[PDB]
Parts: sequence; C-alpha cells; structure tokens
Amino acid sequence: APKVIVFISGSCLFGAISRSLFKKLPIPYTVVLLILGAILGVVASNVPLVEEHTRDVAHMDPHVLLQIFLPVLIFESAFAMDVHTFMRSFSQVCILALFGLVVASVLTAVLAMNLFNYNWNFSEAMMFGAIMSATDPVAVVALLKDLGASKQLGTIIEGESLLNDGCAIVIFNVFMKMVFFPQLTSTVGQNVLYFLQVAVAGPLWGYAVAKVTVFFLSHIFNDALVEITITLAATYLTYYIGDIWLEVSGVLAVVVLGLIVNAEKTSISPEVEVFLHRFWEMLAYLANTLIFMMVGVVVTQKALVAVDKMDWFYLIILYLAITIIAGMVISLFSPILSRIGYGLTWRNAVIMTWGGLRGAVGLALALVVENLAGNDVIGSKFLFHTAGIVVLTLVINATTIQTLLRILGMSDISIPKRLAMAGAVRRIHEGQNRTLNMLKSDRFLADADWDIATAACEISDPPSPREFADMMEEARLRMLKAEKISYWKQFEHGMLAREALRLLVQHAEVAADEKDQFILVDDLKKSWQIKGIYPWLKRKLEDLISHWNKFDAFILGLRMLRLTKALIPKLILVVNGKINNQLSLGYDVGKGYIIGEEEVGKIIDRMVDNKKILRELKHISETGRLQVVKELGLLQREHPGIAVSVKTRQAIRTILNHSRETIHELQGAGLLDEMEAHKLELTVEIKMKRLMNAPSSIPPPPPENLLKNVSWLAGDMKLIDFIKARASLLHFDYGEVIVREGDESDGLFLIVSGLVKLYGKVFEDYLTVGNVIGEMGVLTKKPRNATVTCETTVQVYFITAEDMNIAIDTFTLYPSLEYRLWRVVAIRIATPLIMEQMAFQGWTQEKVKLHLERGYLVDLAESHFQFNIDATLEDVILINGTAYNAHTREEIRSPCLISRTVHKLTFQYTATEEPRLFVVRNA
Amino acid sequence: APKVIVFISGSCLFGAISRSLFKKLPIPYTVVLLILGAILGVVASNVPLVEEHTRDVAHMDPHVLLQIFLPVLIFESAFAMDVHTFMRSFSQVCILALFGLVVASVLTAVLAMNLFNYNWNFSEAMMFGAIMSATDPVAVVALLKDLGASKQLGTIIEGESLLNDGCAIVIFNVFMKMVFFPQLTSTVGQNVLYFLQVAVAGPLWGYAVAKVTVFFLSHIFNDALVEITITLAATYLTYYIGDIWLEVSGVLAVVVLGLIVNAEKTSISPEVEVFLHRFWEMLAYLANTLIFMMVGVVVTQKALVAVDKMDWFYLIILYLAITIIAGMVISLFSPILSRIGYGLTWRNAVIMTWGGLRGAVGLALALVVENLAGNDVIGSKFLFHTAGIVVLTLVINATTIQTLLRILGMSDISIPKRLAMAGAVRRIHEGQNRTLNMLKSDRFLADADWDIATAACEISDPPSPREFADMMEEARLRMLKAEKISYWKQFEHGMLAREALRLLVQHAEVAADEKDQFILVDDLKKSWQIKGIYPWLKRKLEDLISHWNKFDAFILGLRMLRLTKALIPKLILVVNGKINNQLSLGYDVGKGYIIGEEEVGKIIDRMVDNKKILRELKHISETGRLQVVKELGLLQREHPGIAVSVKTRQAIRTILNHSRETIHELQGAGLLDEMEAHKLELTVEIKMKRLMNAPSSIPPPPPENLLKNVSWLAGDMKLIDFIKARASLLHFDYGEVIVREGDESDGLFLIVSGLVKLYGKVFEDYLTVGNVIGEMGVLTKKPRNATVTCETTVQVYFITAEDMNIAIDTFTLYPSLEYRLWRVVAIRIATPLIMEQMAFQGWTQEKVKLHLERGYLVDLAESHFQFNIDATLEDVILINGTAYNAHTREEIRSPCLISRTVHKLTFQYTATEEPRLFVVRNA
Repeated sequence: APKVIVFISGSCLFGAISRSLFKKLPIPYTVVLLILGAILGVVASNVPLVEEHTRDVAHMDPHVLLQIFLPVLIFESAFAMDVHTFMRSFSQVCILALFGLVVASVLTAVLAMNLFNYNWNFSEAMMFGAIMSATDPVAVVALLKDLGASKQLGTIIEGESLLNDGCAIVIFNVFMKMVFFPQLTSTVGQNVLYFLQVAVAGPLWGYAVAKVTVFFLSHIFNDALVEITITLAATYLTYYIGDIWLEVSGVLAVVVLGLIVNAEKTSISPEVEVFLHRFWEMLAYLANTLIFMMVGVVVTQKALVAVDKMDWFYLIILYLAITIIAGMVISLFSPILSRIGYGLTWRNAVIMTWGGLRGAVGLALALVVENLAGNDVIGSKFLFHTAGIVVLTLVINATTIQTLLRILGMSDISIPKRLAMAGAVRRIHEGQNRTLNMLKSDRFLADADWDIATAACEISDPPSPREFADMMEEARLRMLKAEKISYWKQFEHGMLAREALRLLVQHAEVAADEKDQFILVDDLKKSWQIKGIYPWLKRKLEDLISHWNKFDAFILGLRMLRLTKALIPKLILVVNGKINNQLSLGYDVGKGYIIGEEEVGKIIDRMVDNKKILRELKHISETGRLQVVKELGLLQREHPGIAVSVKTRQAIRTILNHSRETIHELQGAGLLDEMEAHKLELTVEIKMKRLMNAPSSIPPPPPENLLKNVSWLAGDMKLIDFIKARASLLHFDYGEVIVREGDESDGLFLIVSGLVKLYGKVFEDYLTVGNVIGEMGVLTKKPRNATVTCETTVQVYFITAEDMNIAIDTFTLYPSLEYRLWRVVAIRIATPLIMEQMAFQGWTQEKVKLHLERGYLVDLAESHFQFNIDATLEDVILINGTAYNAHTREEIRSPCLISRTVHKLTFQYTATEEPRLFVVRNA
Repeated sequence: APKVIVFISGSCLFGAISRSLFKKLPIPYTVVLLILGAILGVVASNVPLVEEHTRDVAHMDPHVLLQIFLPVLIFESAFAMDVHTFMRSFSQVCILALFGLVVASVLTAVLAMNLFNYNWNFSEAMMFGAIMSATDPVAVVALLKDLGASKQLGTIIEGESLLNDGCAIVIFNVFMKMVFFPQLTSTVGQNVLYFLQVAVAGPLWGYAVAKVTVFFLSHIFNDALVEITITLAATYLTYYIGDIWLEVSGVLAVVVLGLIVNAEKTSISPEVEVFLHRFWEMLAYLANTLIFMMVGVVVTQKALVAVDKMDWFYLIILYLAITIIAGMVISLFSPILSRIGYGLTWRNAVIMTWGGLRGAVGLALALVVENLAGNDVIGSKFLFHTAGIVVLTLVINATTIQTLLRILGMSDISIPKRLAMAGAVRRIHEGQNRTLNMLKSDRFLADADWDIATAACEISDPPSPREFADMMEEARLRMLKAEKISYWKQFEHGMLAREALRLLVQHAEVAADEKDQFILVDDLKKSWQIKGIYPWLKRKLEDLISHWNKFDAFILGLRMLRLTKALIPKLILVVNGKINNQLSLGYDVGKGYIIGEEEVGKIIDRMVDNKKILRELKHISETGRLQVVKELGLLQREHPGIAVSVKTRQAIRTILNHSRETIHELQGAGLLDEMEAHKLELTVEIKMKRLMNAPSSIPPPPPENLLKNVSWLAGDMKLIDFIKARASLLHFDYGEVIVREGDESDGLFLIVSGLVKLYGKVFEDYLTVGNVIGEMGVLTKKPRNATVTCETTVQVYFITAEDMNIAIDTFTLYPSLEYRLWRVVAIRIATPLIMEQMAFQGWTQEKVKLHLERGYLVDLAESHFQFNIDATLEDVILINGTAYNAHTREEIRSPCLISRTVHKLTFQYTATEEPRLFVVRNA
C-alpha cells in the first residue's frame, strides 16, 4: 500500500517553517525547500524506512504533473493578475511575448545542440528550450510590491511571464509528443489543423463557457455559496472538456476563463472574489511546495550520480547565455514597440531582462521528461540543468535586483511621499499625545504602569533665473501632489471609478517624471476618443439592415436562419454596451479632471512666491480645462442617448453612495443596530446591482421635459403651465452671436440643444443642454456682461424679462419664484468664496455644496436692515447689498465672505441693491 | 469504468436552481432536491443509459458515508456556532442534551419494538432510535435569524442539536457494530474501556492538538496562507488519528478542535477565520445536496417496492410520537434546570420541542444501514421511514414554526425598533432629497432623465395612577433604549468587548420584557465574582509549593520528574491568565455600565414631565452606580496585580483604537494613499497583537511612582523633586474620618492605597488608588465641603497647602503649576455642563473629553477684564468669577455654560474670585 500522509504533511510543515524564517532575508524561501529535499534524498538512499515513506510521492506518474499540478499553477497565475491593466496593452504585449518566447526558445535549442557534448537532435533541443523559458510572475511581483518599484512595470512583467508560460507549455507538449511517442505521425495538414485548434478553438471555448456562467450568475442575488460552487464547477468542466481533447495545451482555455472571471465585478460579489482568490492561492502554494520537495529529492537521489565537471561548466555557460539572449532580444525588439506606440524605456528594459526568475513550471516539465525517459541519461541531464538554473537564478537575481533597483532609482524616495508620511506621523503623534493626556486624568485608569503606555507611543516610518526654474519645478511638483490628493479624495467619496483613478494617477506620475510637463489634453483624449471605431460602423450597419419575409417564405435545416432575426436586436444592444463602456470612463476622467483642476488652481494661487510662475500655471491649467470642457460638450452633441444613460448612471451612483454614507454615520452614532444597518445596506446593494443592469441607451427627452424639469420651476403645476404658456423657441446657426456685452436684460435663456460659448469680463466658458444663461440680468436688472456665440447649431428656449416679472408678481407663496432664483444665484456665486477662504484639508466640491444646501437665504426685512450676528451659524455670505458696521465703521460690498469676527452690521436701502444674504446655520 | 462527473455536476446545478427558486417560499429547498431525486429514480429504472450514469454514485460504499460525509457535516455544524455562547451555558446544556437524547432514543426504540408488526430485537430498535434522534441546527437557526426571533434561543437550539448529533452517531456506531458484525464480541470490561476511550481520550486528543497548533500559529504574523494550510493539515491529522482508532466515534475529537479554533481570535487573523468558515460551509453544502439526491434516487428505486399501507400508518404514528416524546421530555426536564439555575420558559420550551428538524445525518445513517443490510427488508424499511420523517418534518414544522412564532409573540414588532427604523428612514429620505436637490442644479448632470433618479428614492422598511404606571413603564422602556444606544456607541468606539456588549444587551432586554424591573446590580455581580474560585486556591497552593532539590538528588525513568520543577512556574502563569480572563470582562461590564449611567442621567430628566418618576429613576440608577463602583473598588483592593495588568491593557487598547481612527480620518481626507494607510494599519495591528501577548500579571508600582506620575506633576524634575521633599505619608484604619465638612483647606490629598468614601452636600462617591481630593479647596482657599471616611485601611500622601502655595510661587514658567491645576479642575467641572446642554445624538464621554482637551484656559489679564466673543470658538465655559454684560445687564455666576448668543462681557475684580474661563477654539 502506497504511503503518502507523512510526506505531504511534512512538506506542508517545512513550507510553513521556511516561509516564516525567510521573511526578512533577501533570497526566496523556496530554495530552502529544495535544500531540505536534498537532505531527504541522501537519508532515503541509506535508511530503507525513509525510502519506503518517500518513494511513493517522490517518483510520481508524469500524468499527475501534466494534469493536476500544471493546470492549477497556470490558472492561479492567470487569476491573480489584474486583467484590466493587462487589457490596455493586451495585443501588443501578446505579440511581443509570443515572438520573444519563440526566438529565445529557438536560440537556446540551437545552443543546446551545438555547445554541449551530448548527442541531442532538434526535437530534443526545443524541448530543452521550452523547459528553460517558463519564468515566474509571483516572485518578481512580490519583490516589486515589497520595495514598491512600480505598478506598470509589475503588471507588464506579470503579463509577459504568463504568456511565456502558456506558449512554453504548448511547445513542450508538441515536442514531447514528437520525441517520446515517435509512432504518432502527422502530416502538414494535421499539424496546421492542430495548431488552429490550439490557438482558436481553445480560448473560444473558454470564453463561451465563461460568458454563459456569468449570464447564469447574473440571475442570483445575495447568495455566496451558489456563486462559489457554480464558478468552481464551471472551472472544472472547462478544464475537463479542454483536456480530453487538446491534452495539456487545453490549459489555455481555463486561462482565458480566469481572465473573464477576473474582469466582471457586477454579477459576482466581492466576498466571492476574495474567497476564490484565496482558494486558488492556497492550491498553488501546495502544488509549488510539493514540486520543489520532489525535485530536490529526485535530483539528489539519482540525478547527481551521472554528472561530470563539464556539466557544471555547461551549466554556468547556459546561465550566462539565457540572460544574454533575453537582453539581446529585448534590446532588439524595443525600437519596434516604441514605433508601434508602446512605451518601453531602457531602464524598464534592463530591469525586465534581469527579472526573469525560473519557477516551478520548468521543474514540473523537467520531472515529466525524467519520468518518461526511464533509464536513459537524458532525463538526468534535463533535471540537473533545470534545477541548476532554478537555484542559480533564485540565488543571484532575486538579490541583485534590489541592487539594480536602488542604483537606477526605479523607486526613489519621493519628497512628496516623504512629506505625506511626515505629516501623517506628526498627526498620529499629536493624537496619541492627546489621548494619553486625556487618559492620565481619568477616574479609573489612574494606577496602571504608564511606562508601557508611553512606550506604546513609538511610531516611526523609514533670485537667479535658474532659481526661478527651480521654483517653477517645485511649484509643478506641488501642483501634481495637489492633483493626486484631489483624485484620491474624489475616489474615496464615490465619484471616480477605479480604472479612471488609475488612469489619472498614471498621467500624474508620468507628468511628474516628464521634463517640466503637465497633464496633456492631447494625451487625455485617448480616454474618450475610442468612441469612433468599428462598433459605430457596425451599429450603423445593424440598424440599417420586406426582403426578410420573402427570405423566410423561401426557407419554408435552414429554418434556424429565422433565429437570425431573433439575433438582430441583441447584437445591437451588445454593441451599445461597448460604446457605453467607452463613454462612461471618458466622463469619469474628463469631469473628474475638471473638478481636480479647480482645486489645484486655488492651491498654487496661495503658495507660489513669484507672480509670474503662478500666472503662467493658471493660464495653462485654465486653457487645458477649457479644452477638456469643449471636447466633452462636442462628445455630448455627437452621441445623445449614451450620454444621457451614463449621466443617469452617475447620478444614481452618487445618490446611492451618499445614502450608504448616511447609513454608516447613523450606525456609528448608535441609533442603528448591526441588523438594521446590514439589512438597509443589503437593500442599497440590491438597488446598486439593479442599476448596473440598466439599459445602456436611453431616448433623448423632448425639450418640453427639459423646460418642465428646471431646478426652480418644479414644485407646482401653475408655474410650469404659465412658463409653457409664455416660452418661445429660437433656432440659431453656426457663427451667430445671440446677445452682446452691455446689452440690457432682454430675458432669460435656456440651452435645450447644442453647445454655446460665453466669453467676456477675459473669462470664458462653454455651456451645454440644461444650462441657464442670464439669471442675474433678469433678477437685478443689470445689463448682461458676457457675449454668447453659437459654437454649433443651437436651439434655445427664450423667456422674456417682462413675462418673468409678471410671473414673479403673480406667485407670492413661501417658495417664491424670486426667492428660489435668488437662492440659486446665491449658492452659485458663494461657492468660490468658500473655496478660496476655507481651503483646508478635507473639503471637496460635493461636501461644500451639501453644506451650502443646508443653509438658506435670510430675509432682512424682519431685522430692520440690521442683521444679528451669532456664533451658532458656521458661515454667512453677503450676496447682494452693502453692509456697514458702526463699530470701526467697516464698509463691505457684495460679493464678499465676511470674517467670523464681524459683529452686528446695518444696511442702507437703495434702489439698486436690495439687501440679500446667505447663511449656513449649524444643526 | 465508473462514471461520476454527470451526477455530481447535475446535482450541483440542481442545488443552485432549487436554492434560488425557494428563497421566498416557506418550505426549505432541500425537499425539492429529494423530489428531483425521486424523478431520477423512475427514469433510471426504465432507460439503461440513465441507470448506467447514476448507479455508480447512487449506490456508494457505506464507508464513504461513514468516513467522508459525516465528519464533514458534524465538523461544520460544530464550527459554525459561537463557542463562547455555548460555553456560557455548557453546564446545563451538556447534561440536558445528552440525557434527553438517551431518554428519547430508548423510548423510540421501545416503541419500534412494540408498535410495529416487524420482528425486531433490541439492538436494531436502538439503531432505529439513534437514527431518528439526529436533528439539524442549520435550518432552525436560519429560520430563527430570518424572522429575528431571538439570538439566545437560536444558539441554545444549535448547541443542543450538535450534542444530539454527536451522541446519536456514537450510539448508532455501537449498535451497528452489534448488529451487522455479530462476531465482534466484548465483555463488560471491554465495553467500559471503549466507553472511557470514546468519552475521555477523544476530546482530550482533539484539545491537545488544537492547543499545540494554536501555540504554533502564535509565532506567525502577517501570513495568511501558512495559517490556513496549518489549520487544514491539523484538522485532517486529528481526524485521521481519531478515525483509525475510534472509528466513526472519533468525530468527537475534531468537533472539540473546531470549538477551540472558534474561540481563539488573537493568533488567527479575521481573514483566515472568514476563509475557513466559508470553506467548511461550501464543503457541507456539497455533502448535503449529494446526500439528499442519493436518498431520493435510492428511496424511489428500491425502497418503495416493498411498502404496504400499514407502513404509511406506522409512519404517521411515528411522526406524532417523536414530537410527543420530545415535548414530554422537555416539560419533565424543565423543573430540574430551573432549580439548578437555568432559564427555560414554557414558550421557549414549546418552540424548542417543535423546532426539531431532521436533516442529512439521519439520512446518511439510514443509507449506511441500507447498504450494509443487502437484500433484507430491514434496509428498505429503515430508509423509507427515515425519508418519510424527514419530508414530513420539513413540510410541516418548517412552515408552522412561523405561525407559532407569530402567535406566541417571540419576535413582536418592538416600538423601540419601530422608532429607530422610522428615524433612520426619515434621515435617509432627507439626505436623498438634499443630494437630489444638489445634483439637479449641477453644471454637467443637467440632461439625465430625472424620473429614474426620483424613482431611486423609493426606500421603505416594514393623570390617573394607572396612567402614571403606564407612563413610568414607557419611561423605563425609553431609559433602557438609551442604555442600549449608549452600549452600542461605546462598542463602536472601541471601548467594550463583544462579550461585554452581548452581556449588557442581554441584561437590557431581560429588564425590558420582565415586569417593571431594571438592570440589577445583584444580577450584574456574576460578571466579576467568578474571581474567587478554585483557580485562586490552586494559585495559592502553587506559589506555596530545598525539598525539590533533595528529591532530585535522591532520584540521581524518574529523572524526568525534574521537569516537574520546569512545570512549576508555567501552570502558575496559566492560572494567572484564567484570572485575567475573568477580571477583564468584569471591568468591561462594570466601567461600561457606569458610563452608560452617565448618559441616562443627562437624558431622562429632560424627558419626563412628572418630577416623581424621574426622581425615583435617578435615585435607583444612582444607588446602582454607587454599588457598582464600590464593588469595583473592593475588587481592585482584593487583587492588585491583575487589576493593574487589565488597566494597562485597556489603556493600550484605547490608544491603538484612537490611532486607527486617526489613520482612517487621514486616509479619507486624501492625504494618505492606500499603501501608506495599509502599512501603518499593519504596524498598528502588529502592536495590538503584541499587546494581546502581554503578561497577565504586573507587580504593583510603589507609592513613589504614583506620586511621581501625577497628571500635572510630570514635565520637570524640579517639581517632582520638591514635591517628594515635602510629601508626608499618612496611615488610617477602618472607620476613621480624615476631614469633615466645613473644615479649612489644610492641603491636597493623594490616595495611593485603599478605598475611601467621600460624602457631603446628599452626593457621595468612592475613590481609589490614584485619585486626588481637594484641588478646589487648595486653589480657591474655600473651606472643604465633603467629608471623607475610610472604607478600609488606607495609606495617603498628604501635602500641606502652605507648601503648595510656596511651590506655586516658586515655579512661574509657561506651564505653571497653578495653570495646570486650574485647567484640570476646569475640565473636570466643565464636562457635566456640556453633557447637560449638548445632549445630542453622537457625543460620548471620550469625544467630549478630547474636545475639551483641544481647548485651553484663557487668561483675562490681557483682555482687561473684558472678554471678546467670537464665532470661531465652539464653546466657552465660565469656571471662576462673575460675568456682567452691559447689554441687557446680564449677570452670570460661576459655574455656567453661557449660550452661544452671549456677546462681549466685562468682569469686576474681587478678592474671592479671580476671573478664569475655558474656551474650545476650532481647528
């Protein structure tokens, strides 16, 4: 009876011990395992009891390694990697990785045939090439996440290594079938059919099963066990069908499946995602430790009894030559990918070519070859050379990559990061000091040994023009830091998607590394300019495509061609989603950029000593913002329905995020137990996942609905009825100027279609559908100050000023028309004042807008032209009028944000400014 | 070749479909599976292809069910429940479940022998009894948590059912060995040895392996894969060693192991805990669906071809009889557990006896019996009756338990809960309305179809003396709700342990649903009165136990008795930990209760209109708080070292929780990226887990250290040196009075040892080590006002008032001695004023103390006896003096919290009150 429990349990214990011991040491733990296996070799040669307990797991069948270990390893490697970052450059890195692996494998095969003294043929040479070209992503990604080198470098290395592993496995399987089973003979047609199968019908099958199971899981809500078991059963079924047909080359199918399940994040809850990630990580860890222990035992038992010194000499030459080949291949290839539009610097190139670490896949293939060889020396030579390369790489490169990284400055100590950690540590120290000072005066905790508590406070973490150039450089660095801070603050507020945030911080770090450059709008255009591609032409053909009835009558197994009609709309819907999946992210960059830009403007205007530097910075940032908003408006005009759908999606996402924030604030205040908060969050999540299944296209609403749903017209049917009675429709062509600066208040505008340009005073802006022009002119009777030019053909709704005055006089309820108009113009004119004065850390646009929404416009008629100040109200803003303080005789004119030390003030009535002001009282 | 993939994958898919369909319907989904299995029976009898694909999984070996399915099911049921709640009721539930199960099994066996027409001996009858006495916890607890019946009832049912399953498995194994393998013959000695093995050496082995692996895992930090694989390997090794020796009765061992790994929460990360819970849940779900499908297929194929109508009649009689037996057993037992000190009401009794749901364990045992029987009719009768009872129970009881629950009012709609959900929903609606009003005025999102956004707002959730009795009843309910709110607020602030919070809410609900009583101090005493038990006597013997050296010299395999000396201290340390594990929770109740009281005394007095009700409520709450603090002080006096250790632990826990709060606040503000926050939280968690490994006992510091570490003496060596020079030591016995009311300000007193009572004018308190008495008298020169009586023997440090006046005159630095004293007395006198005035939702003692710590005592010399008010400062508190406002001539006397509308005011200098006041300026 075979005996396996002792070996498996001892290997698990040895993996645990060696993994915990070598956490601080620079070499990986796995080599220790190999070393331990070597010891278990020698003892097993002498004591027959250890041989009896080891030989049943050490000398396994090759089919266990080819069917159980390798698919698990490759699927975990393809599952852990973030697919979305791989997708932005998937085709380019695909061609790079495949051609590089083939070139390297052929070069190593020719070297093995020529340099070695053994008599090896060509089909036993590409086996050696494909064995020693299967790198490992996990070790290098762990190393790069340890010192924090770079996200892009890590994910590029991970993707290239995964592709290398896949095609190396395919090549090895083909040539193993050629060598060890010579009776299997095929012609050129059979070979091209097999290649077509492997490279087409495998990944297609995996994609099909992945999409079918995602469609299944989309019907299941609030059920984790079902999602877990369905995903695991689907993974096994994909592997089983792809492995009875394509043999080992079927692993590609499950690889593709992993990527699909790694991409979709709506139909699968995050708990299921983390459980599946941990499950496959544990399985791959088991397989890896087992493979290393077996390779150590076998290489000590039988592979080191037929080795000469010439073998060691060949091994060291081989180690030099594989790195030389990798470096030459990368250096030769890099001009081509630079030409094609892929960024590959030379420092990234040298790090990547020195970062090839051989892993357990090469050892598994070598073990399979050794098991199939039998008593021939080819198996021993294969295993010895593969283990030698693995140990040499794990000893040398895994330690010298830190030296190369520190020398080249891939991850240099960023003064931004230094200031951030210093500020966080200082705040932590102040908070701990305050907490300790509070606790030492408590009534109960008055006798504890405070030396230990004080020891718990230990927190530690590791005018020349050239001077003006240095000043503008550091101002640029501070601007980029403020931009990154704004991006992070927006993301934590539930305003930006993860992909949008990643793109923004990528552009930020590149502009930090650029030669005194900033975020370029031309570079930013790639976020939303992928709208005009083959999906658009396909949608046009599909909604352009009578003859159908004639064809169906002619048909009456071609009857299933009727299903073509049933497939006509669905594809259209599908392609709509693709356009949606390109438009939303675009907005999630564009609008987001806008918001961030405004904040950083104020920041530089409060920190640059030289006025010229801040002036030029403000100019370039403002023209970038203007270009972004113009392009956004043009995109809105180009494609109406998808824009409406994405705006509805954004509004619902913001509403649900703020409701969740209310839930958390209530739960932390003790008014809600865990059960009620859990249930209400469950309802919110159900509504969010329903929103994720909303239609990707929505018909554009008619202009009557836009007139009805004005932010101040809503509330009563009389208001909208009278406005509809007295509204005019106006059409304007290209290049027309509607009103000019200095013209009187003819009335109130409403952009219901098109894009318009509003310029005057040096300030300009672009307005789109839903915007309203000229409320101040119709309210305060002052002439207009901004000329509007029609950027394109524009339809507007014009309401005359006399009709608005009549409507104001007609309705005098508590939510008065004039009151609502003045409140709206008050918040719109008071937001920048609070932005300029209260520019502290932690106040975003959404929070300040909600805070102003809590406030109200306060009448001064009851106060008899003299406002009573208070310490209860957070802020008071002078919107209209002129305030006079008898104390010190202080005269302030609107608009202004008066200081908190300002006491009671009086007003004087005039025919040009009736006193109106805004207050935000506390709760 | 056996064919298994189709059956397993189809069963998984059918489980998914039936689980999704029956999420709303009342009956459980599993019966559907059984029904589907029935269909798969009939087809398999006709089509030979379905028979070929089914017969290799439907008719399995009994050893698969006895070795793979049952250990997984029992381990999962043992691993799911909370072990601490089971251990709290261990003494009664264990004996109740075991003896009641034996009584029920014997009764069912006798009924099977007598009522049925089959000729069965006693051993097969007891096998039948043990098969049909194995209930199921998961369905019952899922039903009880669905309608929210009760947590305690659910966990009691869960524990009792787990013990039922274990004992039923043991009895079944013994009688199966008696019946189906008659050659295995044993005497009385072999039987008692086997019973001793099963009931002693199994659980002991599981306990030993669990403790060893917990000790192993305690050396591993920030490593999830190692913890997961070590725990899984340990579980398998425990099962394997306990199954080659005890056969199926070895499952008890792994059961115990589960409980241990379910108890420890320090050495195992929460991520590992949730992964292990999900892993075992998925495995048990697989085993359950497989068992139900196989039992359906087998019961339709062969078990329903040898059934008469008398079998159905016997089945319905048996279904009546099992419920009758369970009810009679529970009703007969309940007086005994009520006498022994266990709460078992009749409503809980009837719900528990109607809530016994048969599960998959009975079906697995029936399948094993059917497989072992062969062609005899006993297997068919067993399987038919077991499946009939399972389906009858799952159809009837799983639906009528809701009817009984609603009729008896186990979970009635609590008006407290109704008010809480109504307030939360109202706040949610107001917040969503505010967010929508903000969004509809945005510059970009102005064209989205707002009908969908408005539809997203749809969120909803389902003077007579007798009148004075009703009023005091509702006031009591309001007081208990305020107490529960305070408990939840304290727990979310990182101040209470989960067990302490559970204990407090248990007392809160018991005092709510029982009479007009409140939370009783006598009932609360059980939290910290388990200190005086056999651990204390054992510690005394172990530290009273030369002679050992003489015995070792006499010995020089008794040499290993020298290890007894090495075993001497460790056990002592162990027992110290046990005492710590009893003291900490006591404080986590006691202090917590005090804080809860310090909330309600600031709430109900503002709510109750009648002075009598609030007066009596305040009286009873005050005397309860006084009893609690007196008992706490006596406990501190009883055991010094453990009290010092737990107080140090509490201080460090609070410091680390507040540092984590600061980290989260910084991360949400955008100043910290995800990586920096992750690393700093990792360091905080490392320090927290180091604190969890701190010594359980600490030597008491000398009084010199207590004098040195005064909250205001620290800062300079000269101050502490002079104080140590001029400090006197005083000793007082029982019943002595140190000072009396009206006596002159002799000086400051420091309590360094003992408990003292301070009473005076109607208010009284108890003071302990570290408290300071008489700062106001030594500062303002006012004579004393509260007498102090020595509750026990007390050592104090006495400092004369003249010496402190000399010290005040000697040191005049920026942190002056008088300044520090006045600040300390100012915050101590100003906390209750803010508690009374600002009694809003969300202000706790810690937050208000930190807010006052941010503030400072403001000098009035620079203001020339006229303070300037501002709107920047949050609050201003009058400490000493009399404020005069020339406007409206307002005179305010110390102490008072002036209103926020109070403007600038002047002061008049007097020899009795130098003007001093506290302010808390904003950031």
